[PDB]
Amino acid sequence: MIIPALNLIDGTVVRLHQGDYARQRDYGNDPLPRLQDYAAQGAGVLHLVDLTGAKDPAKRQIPLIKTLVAGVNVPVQVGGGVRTEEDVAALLKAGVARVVIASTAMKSPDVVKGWFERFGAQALVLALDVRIDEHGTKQVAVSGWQENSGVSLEQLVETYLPVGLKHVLCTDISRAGTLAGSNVSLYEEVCARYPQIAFQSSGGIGDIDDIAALRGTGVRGVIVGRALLEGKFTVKEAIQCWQNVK
Ligand SMILES: NC(=O)c1ncn([C@@H]2O[C@H](COP(=O)(O)O)[C@@H](O)[C@H]2O)c1/N=C/N[C@@H]1O[C@H](COP(=O)(O)O)[C@@H](O)[C@H]1O
Repeated sequence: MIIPALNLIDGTVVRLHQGDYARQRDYGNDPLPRLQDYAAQGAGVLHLVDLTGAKDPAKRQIPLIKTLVAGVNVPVQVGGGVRTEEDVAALLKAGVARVVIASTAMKSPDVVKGWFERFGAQALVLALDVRIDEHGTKQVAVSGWQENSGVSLEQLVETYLPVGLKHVLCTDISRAGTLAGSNVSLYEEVCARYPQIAFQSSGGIGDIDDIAALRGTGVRGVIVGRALLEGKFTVKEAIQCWQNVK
């Protein structure tokens, strides 16, 4: 499924080049109508990142997120700055379908295993956003991608598989926000290694052909952010492409 994404800094829709907070482009302070148009084009799930919160969990945009989730009638997943079990509970209570977590899942595995026990694996998406080095190590980034964690994608997948891990969002950070194309080889590999996980591809989609290029990877979701903000194609066109390649 196509998963349109919005990223938010202090109420403003933005695109960050490779997630670099010093490299923003602005797309207005009206995310709700934007999402509603996505949903009207047929979007089945929507993705929101609270970039203000990912950088400083003290400054999460909790009121805005609540308004956006309540303002559409399709499932919304939300990430950025979640740190506690109470954070997760509050998002789910406000109608969020799935809570997307990266930092704390790397930093405090015993704690997050407890979250899996309380909320169930259907309610949690593990974000494993990676900088892939020259040797091929898929190093997971945390703290709004500002920190390189020293831990691989695969180590973290194996950490949570025994407590029922089912949803993983995997961004190739080098592609994020660049329109350069998504990392097809990355998803081919990880999807095959972990057929029991529903992977969401993320970062780099630049045109309809880039979506089509993912058809054989086995990913269950295709996140698209920048290309939709720039109008490279419509959500309806993206959905048509994915329906068809499947
Ligand atoms: N610096 C960052 O940009 C960043 N930092 C954290 N995140 C997300 O925050 C959440 C993790 O937050 P913590 O739990 O670590 O606080 C996860 O959702 C991470 O992906 C970040 N993700 C931002 N944007 C994503 O980048 C991709 C861009 O796609 P494109 O436009 O089509 O090219 C899409 O998946 C966008 O949603």
